[PDB]
Amino acid sequence: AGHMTSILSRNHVKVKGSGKASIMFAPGFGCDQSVWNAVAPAFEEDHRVILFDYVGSGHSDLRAYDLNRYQTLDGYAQDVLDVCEALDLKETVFVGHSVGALIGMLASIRRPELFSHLVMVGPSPCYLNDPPEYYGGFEEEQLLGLLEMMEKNYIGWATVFAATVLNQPDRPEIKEELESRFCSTDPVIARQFAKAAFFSDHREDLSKVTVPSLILQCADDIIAPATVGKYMHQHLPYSSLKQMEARGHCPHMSHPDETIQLIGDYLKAHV
Repeated sequence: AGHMTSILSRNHVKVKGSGKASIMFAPGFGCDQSVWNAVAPAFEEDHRVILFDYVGSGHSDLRAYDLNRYQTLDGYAQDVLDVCEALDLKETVFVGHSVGALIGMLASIRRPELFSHLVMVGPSPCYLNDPPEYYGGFEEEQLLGLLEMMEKNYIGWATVFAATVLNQPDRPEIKEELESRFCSTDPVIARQFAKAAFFSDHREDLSKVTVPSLILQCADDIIAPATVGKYMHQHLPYSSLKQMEARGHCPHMSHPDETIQLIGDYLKAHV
């Protein structure tokens, strides 16, 4: 019933700025569009900026949620496609953080003509260790452990996982923020999201990406170690790799200035 508006509502879609091209920003796990507050507004000057939420975010009607659709990342890739269709876009730059980068990647394989560039901030095609070929950074039991803790002691998991992704003990404020964001997210949906994200394996899909991609690798990132970014650079047909000085897995919130710089340099070079 009035689908364009229903999509715009379900995904809290907003457009800002103005320009010939547009940049869609996609949050990482447990985050809403506001995590982009320190980065995204720097691009409104020259581009229409698109922000949106995945279903399941605290202030979410949740009456838009569907058990089956979001069981796998495809359901998430479908939301991105839905937003692009509602906004009636012909093409757009896509900036995604963490699992958001992969969600964007999946949608690009389904509809490549819809994406000009894929800017990935801290991506991983698989979090599982697979020596000798691949080192995702986690043993199945480690991920299975966090999943279990998510069910038994959610609040506890929120603070433990927040500490882990940031990997910056001398930066408590960003730490408490991520923690709050995790506590504010529907736990049932969050667990479905975590499972779908941390157990997926997209290594075989890298070769299918035909859209140009920029991989921003973080330093001392526990979630997405340097080896995963290097591996992605190697297997993605059209890509470039950039080692950030930024530490942890969330540079867009802990080091917004460098994040803005690298993304700006890239778009400036491919315009």
